Amino acid sequence: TSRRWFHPNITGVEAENLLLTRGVDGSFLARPSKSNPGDFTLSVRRNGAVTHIKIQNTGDYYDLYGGEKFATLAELVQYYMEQLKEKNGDVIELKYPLNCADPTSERWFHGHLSGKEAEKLLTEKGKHGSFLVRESQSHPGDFVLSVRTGKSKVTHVMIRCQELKYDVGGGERFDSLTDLVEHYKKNPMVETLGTVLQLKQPLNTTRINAAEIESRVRELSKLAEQGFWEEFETLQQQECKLLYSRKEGQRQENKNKNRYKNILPFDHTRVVLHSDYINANIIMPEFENSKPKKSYIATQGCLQNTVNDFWRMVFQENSRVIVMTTKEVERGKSKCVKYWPDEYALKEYGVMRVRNVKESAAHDYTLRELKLSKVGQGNTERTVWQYHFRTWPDHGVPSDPGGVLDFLEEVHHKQESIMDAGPVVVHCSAGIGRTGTFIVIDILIDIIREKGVDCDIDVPKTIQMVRSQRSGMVQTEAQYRFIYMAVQHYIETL
Ligand SMILES: N[C@@H]1c2ccccc2OC12CCN(c1cnc3c(N4CCCc5ncccc54)n[nH]c3n1)CC2
Repeated sequence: TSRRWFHPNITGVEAENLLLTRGVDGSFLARPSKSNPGDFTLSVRRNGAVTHIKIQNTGDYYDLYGGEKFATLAELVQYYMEQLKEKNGDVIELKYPLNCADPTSERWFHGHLSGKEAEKLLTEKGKHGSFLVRESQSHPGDFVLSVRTGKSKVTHVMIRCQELKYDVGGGERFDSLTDLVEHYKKNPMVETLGTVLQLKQPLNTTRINAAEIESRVRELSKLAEQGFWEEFETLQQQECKLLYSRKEGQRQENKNKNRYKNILPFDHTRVVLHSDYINANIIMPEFENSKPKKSYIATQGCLQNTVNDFWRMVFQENSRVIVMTTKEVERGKSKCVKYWPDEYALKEYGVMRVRNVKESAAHDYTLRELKLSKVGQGNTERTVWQYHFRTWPDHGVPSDPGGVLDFLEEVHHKQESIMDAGPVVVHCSAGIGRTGTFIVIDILIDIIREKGVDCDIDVPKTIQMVRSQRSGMVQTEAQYRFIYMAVQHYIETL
């Protein structure tokens, strides 16, 4: 499982040179789009030439130009390595990934961190095994590896840069900082007196106290003359660890139940309907109390032939709340089929019977009180509250988290008020972009709800934990910053 084919600091011209001199026909790489920030590019080599295929993402998915829509770049790349065609019909071959040697996106690489700033972090945040790599000041071009062991101590090892190859003063000589680190993780260094410098896990510098969210947002926003980009791209590199199987979704008899062909649900977290398939996953927050914990069901916008399966899941999971964060139509394109009856009306969706009891209209969202019951069974009725957010921009995210927070605050209070309420159903278009931003924002403030302003939160660690339960939760970096902005705003209104 690799993601080294993504080059975060390369230009289009630098990519053509890399592919023509250090690659062969079939070699490929991915990079951020420089002419159109927020987008990405897939540089592939063919018949001695290089092709640049664009990849756009406004918050819903990764749209490959002339290709398909994917939940993650790794999932996109894996899909084609096991037909991608130009818009002229020619077949593209993604054969040999061109590995990147830039360590910017590594969890343990901290750039120009100082030795004093490093020793401080390693002493107050680190445990046995915590390690990090920083740039050297007294020896420009070199790097410094600091490991903590323990009664406890911090050990500093120098990394020399000689002729574009790295070494720790002796032994083997590696082509990249990453190769050197992995080698000494599998084969840790040992001092003559017995001390083993075990590189267990990288020092955590993203966990913050909820109180200092504003000062942490200020830091991640500074100009080079941005930290958000470093924190985010370092998280995107970790997505190659989340390639769980999606067999049931790929089955022939389930293809037409997916809104997007390749955006499929994980097998180990998909909702099994007790004719068992639906593009949805259970999101159970896991972290390292007397109140029942809240779970979620991230799913896609209903298709005309999946509305019956949607209400079967809602009834089966005992869900009492539904969060819709998209219009039925956006930019003249269908994003979710109407799965609820007109106000005061009564419809039958297969064996399920739904009545739209009442609709309450605000500017940002509409609320519908639906009464769900199993046809032919009297003692099965229950109320289901559908919160339909309608003011989310077509592209990007809202400029202010105000409306979204008041929206989710009401959603939280309706759930808390219903005894034995099942998971909260949250859907969108593909159910990964906006649906991921809402669930992540809800999980993060629920932690603050129960522990207070003085508690520890880890935005990246939380997103990663949620991404292992549905492909590509939280799509873009704009939704990333918006998550920090939301947690920061919610804290300022207390
Ligand atoms: N390499 C970046 C960089 C470049 C230049 C200078 C400094 C600098 O620091 C870096 C490294 C440190 N830091 C982090 C650390 N961890 C993550 C992270 N994960 C992903 C899933 C596993 C995980 N588990 C627990 C916590 C976080 C995470 N996602 N984003 C992150 N960012 C900021 C960015």
